[PDB]
Amino acid sequence: SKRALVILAKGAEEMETVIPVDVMRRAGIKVTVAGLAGKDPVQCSRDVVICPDASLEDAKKEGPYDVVVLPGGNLGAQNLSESAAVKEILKEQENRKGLIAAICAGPTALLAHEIGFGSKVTTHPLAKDKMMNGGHYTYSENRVEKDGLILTSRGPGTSFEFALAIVEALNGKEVAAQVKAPLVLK
Amino acid sequence: SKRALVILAKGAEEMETVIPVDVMRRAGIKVTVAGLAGKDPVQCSRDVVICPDASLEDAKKEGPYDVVVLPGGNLGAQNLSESAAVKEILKEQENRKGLIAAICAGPTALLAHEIGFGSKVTTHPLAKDKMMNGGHYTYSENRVEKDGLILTSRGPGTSFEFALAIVEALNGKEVAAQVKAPLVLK
Repeated sequence: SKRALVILAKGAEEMETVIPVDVMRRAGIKVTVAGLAGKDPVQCSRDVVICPDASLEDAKKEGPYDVVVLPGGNLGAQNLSESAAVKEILKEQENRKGLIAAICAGPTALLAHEIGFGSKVTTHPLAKDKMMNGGHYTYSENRVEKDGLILTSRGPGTSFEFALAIVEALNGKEVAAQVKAPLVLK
Repeated sequence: SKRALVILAKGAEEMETVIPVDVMRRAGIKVTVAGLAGKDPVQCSRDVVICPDASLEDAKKEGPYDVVVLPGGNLGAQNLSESAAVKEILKEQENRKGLIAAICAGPTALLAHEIGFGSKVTTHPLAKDKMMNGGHYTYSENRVEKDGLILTSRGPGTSFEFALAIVEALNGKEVAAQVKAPLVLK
């Protein structure tokens, strides 16, 4: 019965969007794919076009959520970083001690909105310098990093591990294992 | 300068659709996401809604393609299997000695359209019995199987390997390696 908000902006990495949405839904999580710009289709980084379930405006009214998920993609992450709406959502989630998950360049939106300073985090290797500007976080090379309520991951190739980490945090290890088996992961 | 046709039907596994599209585009392949039913958005197996680049009807007119890709998802694969349009596309691709790639339950569409009989193939473990009805193929447990112009794979967790195998077949090992590195795969 847990709920997840996935914030989808133009230029988001489509694999880092779809893998967590899919895997979370396999885990019985109620996932809302929310369009940052509105209800209209979103053109992702490699031109896959995804239709969000709702606008971020409407999705927020149906909160709170057990996890707020920020996909990567440099341009997508930048759009998340410049959004006042995202700032408010993340600050509220932080204030209520709710999980926040971000992957690849996604964690740089946490920096932009001053979220989770003092946490151990990882990012895509190419996003490290951006994330570490000011030394507000401690960097990790782990494929998935979880420091309390801040969960981060590195890239498309860590998206399954990232998604399963979210499932484990919300529904437990048993459910994560059950969901993992049919995926045919290495 | 290679070209790929990805046939997207209702109930397709969205991860097995997006990962190959994304990875192939990273490799400089011109990818066309073609909607089986038309130009309208496609509701995938876990409710991700993707807008195709064009209808399959229009996409065919812009052929031939260096690879025809069939995503999995049981209901998606069934829709592919029941389509006369898909039958024609696959038979033409086979006749011109062009690559055909299918993942998870996707290969069962090859069976339905009598494509590549005598080939070594793999599928999702749960799709094996369906695929092997009549013993027209030889089964493999390899995560990716390639027997000449028939390339198959097992599931969401083998989608990156599947995609990179397609890249290697079209653009070579060097390009595949270059595309792989930034993905942060295990």
